[PDB]
Amino acid sequence: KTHVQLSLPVLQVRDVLVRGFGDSVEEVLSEARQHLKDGTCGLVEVEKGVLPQLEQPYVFIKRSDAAPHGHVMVELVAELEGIQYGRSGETLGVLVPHVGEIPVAYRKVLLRK
Repeated sequence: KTHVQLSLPVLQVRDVLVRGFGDSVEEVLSEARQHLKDGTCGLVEVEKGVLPQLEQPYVFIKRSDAAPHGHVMVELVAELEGIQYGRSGETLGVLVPHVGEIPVAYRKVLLRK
């Protein structure tokens, strides 16, 4: 399937134990895709002061379209030192590994895989 319905646990930035997916744009996109498939991927909603508390490169989910079954269609865009690898719509949040942190909410998405 080109798209997969996922329910992503929304984590508070100060709860996150593993604050990024790796050390290169290509690695963080790879790892993010693996964690999304394995159901071990959390989402942090971006606000003032959130991104400096996470590790670069960042992986964003961005709205790719204007929402089947409540699931917003999203794709992955990485960012390293102010350069993004990908072009998409509005940021829904930054992806991080989920290692058992208690979420505050769930974000239903349709991931272009």
